Amino acid sequence: NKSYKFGLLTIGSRGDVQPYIALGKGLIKEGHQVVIITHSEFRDFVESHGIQFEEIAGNPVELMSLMVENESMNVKMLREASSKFRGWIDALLQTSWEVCNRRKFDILIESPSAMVGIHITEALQIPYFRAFTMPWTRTRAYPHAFIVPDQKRGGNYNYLTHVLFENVFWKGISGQVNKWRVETLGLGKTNLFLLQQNNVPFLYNVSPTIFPPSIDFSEWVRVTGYWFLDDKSTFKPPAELQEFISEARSKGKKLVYIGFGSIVVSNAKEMTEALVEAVMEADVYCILNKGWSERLGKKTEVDLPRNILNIGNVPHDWLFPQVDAAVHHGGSGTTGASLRAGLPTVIKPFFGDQFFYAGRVEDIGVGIALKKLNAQTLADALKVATTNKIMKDRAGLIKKKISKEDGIKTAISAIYNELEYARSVTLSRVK
Amino acid sequence: SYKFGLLTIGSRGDVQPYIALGKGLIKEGHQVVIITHSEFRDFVESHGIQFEEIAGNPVELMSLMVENESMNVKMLREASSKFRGWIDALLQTSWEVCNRRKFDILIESPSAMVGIHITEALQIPYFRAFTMPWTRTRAYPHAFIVPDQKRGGNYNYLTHVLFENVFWKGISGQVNKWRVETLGLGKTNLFLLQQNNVPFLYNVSPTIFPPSIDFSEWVRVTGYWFLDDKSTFKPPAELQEFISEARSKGKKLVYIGFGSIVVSNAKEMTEALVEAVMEADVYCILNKGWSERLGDKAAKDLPRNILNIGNVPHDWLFPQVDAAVHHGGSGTTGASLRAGLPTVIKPFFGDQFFYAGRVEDIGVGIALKKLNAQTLADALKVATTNKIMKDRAGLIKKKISKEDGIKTAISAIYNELEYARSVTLSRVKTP
Ligand SMILES: O=c1ccn([C@@H]2O[C@H](COP(=O)(O)OP(=O)(O)O[C@H]3O[C@H](CO)[C@@H](O)[C@H](O)[C@H]3O)[C@@H](O)[C@H]2O)c(=O)[nH]1
Ligand SMILES: O=c1ccn([C@@H]2O[C@H](COP(=O)(O)OP(=O)(O)O[C@H]3O[C@H](CO)[C@@H](O)[C@H](O)[C@H]3O)[C@@H](O)[C@H]2O)c(=O)[nH]1
Repeated sequence: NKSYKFGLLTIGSRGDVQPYIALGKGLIKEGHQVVIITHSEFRDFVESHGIQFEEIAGNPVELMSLMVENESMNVKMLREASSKFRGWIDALLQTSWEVCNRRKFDILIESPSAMVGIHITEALQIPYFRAFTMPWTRTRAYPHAFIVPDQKRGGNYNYLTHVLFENVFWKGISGQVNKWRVETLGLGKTNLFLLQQNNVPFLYNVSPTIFPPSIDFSEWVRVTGYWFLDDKSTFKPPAELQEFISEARSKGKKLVYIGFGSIVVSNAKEMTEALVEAVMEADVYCILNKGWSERLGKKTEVDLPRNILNIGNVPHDWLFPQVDAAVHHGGSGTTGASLRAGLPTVIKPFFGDQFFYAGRVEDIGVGIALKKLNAQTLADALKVATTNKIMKDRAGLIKKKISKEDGIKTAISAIYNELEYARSVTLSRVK
Repeated sequence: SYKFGLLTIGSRGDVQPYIALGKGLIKEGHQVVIITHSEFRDFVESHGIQFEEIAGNPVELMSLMVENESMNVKMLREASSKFRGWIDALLQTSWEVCNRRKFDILIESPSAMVGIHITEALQIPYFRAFTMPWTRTRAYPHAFIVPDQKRGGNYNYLTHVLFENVFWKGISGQVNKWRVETLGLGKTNLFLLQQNNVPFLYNVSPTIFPPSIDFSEWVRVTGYWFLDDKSTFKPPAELQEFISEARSKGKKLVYIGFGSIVVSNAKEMTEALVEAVMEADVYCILNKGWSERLGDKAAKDLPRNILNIGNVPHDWLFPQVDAAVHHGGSGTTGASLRAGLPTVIKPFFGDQFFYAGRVEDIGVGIALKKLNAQTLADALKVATTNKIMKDRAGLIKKKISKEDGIKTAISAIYNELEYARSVTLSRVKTP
């Protein structure tokens, strides 16, 4: 409608930040001003795409670091973890308020894992939107992203996981948040009843093919489509990668990507050896994007054969159309990239919403959820994913449906259509 | 001579071990009352133990958790109100019993919630007893927060801290009202309760649940408390003929029974079991308890090699079969391990996931992730023919048979009694 200053706020990893870059670029092209508010590590990434950056604390790697490496006695580790956690929350609260209160955004869009947005927008009296890539609103259709059961349960169970999560999350931070609300933001104390979080317009930046809206979604909870960044333009592929791909094809071998993102594992070399053995057993060429290790870190430890190339990060929109299947961790964005390219997809989930997407790929018939990762289960899965016609057709159909979605345009329309509602929701919390 | 109150809520598996312990205490010259739901009166009294009724039967809550598609804001209000009424009835009935009976010592399953408060009001020694991981430790995750696959010790420890906080804060409003209005105490919180001080009896074998070096000296893994009903059981003719037929035909004989569960499609599950049993070419004693709603199909159709029987005492039946497939309930797992059976576990809820992993880890059985005709057929083949697994099951039988859980628990009670008194008094208001 007219030129607004957006603040787009998120914490987490690349997959929390990249969709906001895509949305930010789209908003800039609609005439608006955009600041992405996230961790220092992502400044160059954000600025390389023409978006303004502001730093906040709240980097979850800091918390993961204490769960892996702290090896003091039990109660000491717990005290040290609680204190680090409390200090990390405090820094997130204080840095996010300092940015927002200085910049005077017209509109704030936030991932709700960042916690601060509903309070900050109340203090500044501005429209507020949530956006996220995993189930996070009350519904019977899907369990909460962090409480996915081993196998599907009924709708009341799913609904109750959301109620439990919202209560655990709030009550875990409510002491610190209410102190900050009172001492710093100038507000009164709040609780779940006053926050009415389920009133806030919510943008699920995922395809409705994988995450269809549920019969019980509110009107302002919208599944927009993935917010794809499109980095194939400007990517200059290194020679080794081009030669490897051409060699696979010249030799008539199937070509697979394997990559589990960043993870910490018990035995790095054993995992690598099981992947190598699996790739040898299934007669395949493998583009490997290793990010596992015993400590946070330093990639390839053992002698890899001719049919395996350890490459860094390569933009998936360039690579995925050229391979026959992909094996990955089921991260929301990575799943979007494999589905967008019509790849049969093997997922080995490790944490959180990866379990959600692993089940969804199996349910939609486009891939296989690995329970156990070893040389045999992966070799079987690689055989099915590179030869099963039904699965390839289902992956093709999903590719077709995703190509007709335009998640960014849908999300921007949703913002314009919901702006006045979003303002009204904020103002209802003002006393 | 002491007057023991043994207090528990839940199902038969929560009550049966206390019967066994109660009989042992009576033979040591003590008095025993078991305090649980009306449904178990006949069971308790048939074994010569005194019974007192309390409310708090989790079946009442299961209704709302396990219905399909009712959940929404209004249903959640009705569910909260029902939950609050259920808690209140448990609180009031348990206080009425304990305050009238004046036990010298209370031993409680901590899922019952009330014991730590009641013993503080009456100033008596308090013990906990339970059959799944419930004390802070790095060695095991909390029973209700078992990860998909093993994580590190810091992760395990933190699941216990999270669980303790969630459980307490879920009930603390109502418990504190009752503490003040009814018990005559002040309000409390997790910090004041110091729950990890309380002497704790894990009534499970240390072969399946070995103590960790980080277990406090008052946390004891005693061995299972077995009831032993084989000598009174008169097998019906159909069962005898079936057992004799399996053996005369040289077929392996398996028990399959998942207890009481609510599933999405009852007939499909039954058909997958039938197909699996045919493929493995075994004879199956089936104890069906699954249905689409809590209303009763122990009935089902079945071929000659499958016999639907009711409940049969497992200490009679498990010695007569070659393997067992079950849900991994703590008591049922103890019965299959005690009998030296290779054990297939398909977990559904809670601590079943803990025991499923433990049987796989000690090499006596297989954990099913997915239950279908193929996974079960493969598992039934391994469980009835793998020599290594049968040997390992025999060795575990030997280790269990050398434990005397009852005698160990009674000694632990006498050895920790003064400490148990002291822990209660530290919570008590100094006059
Ligand atoms: O070599 C690479 C690696 C990644 N990507 C892209 O980068 C994004 C990664 O997204 P995602 O898989 O969502 O991010 P991760 O940071 O890898 O995953 C974490 O963050 C996600 C969003 O919070 C969660 O879904 C995951 O469970 C969590 O592990 C996607 O667009 C990928 O296609 C590439 O183009 N090339
Ligand atoms: O036909 C039968 C059925 C049961 N039993 C015995 O009854 C007890 C049942 O114990 P358990 O499996 O502990 O009880 P359930 O009530 O089936 O299981 C619930 O309660 C347990 C203890 O709280 C939890 O470990 C389980 O996860 C939960 O499902 C065991 O000793 C069995 O051997 C028999 O002898 N014959």
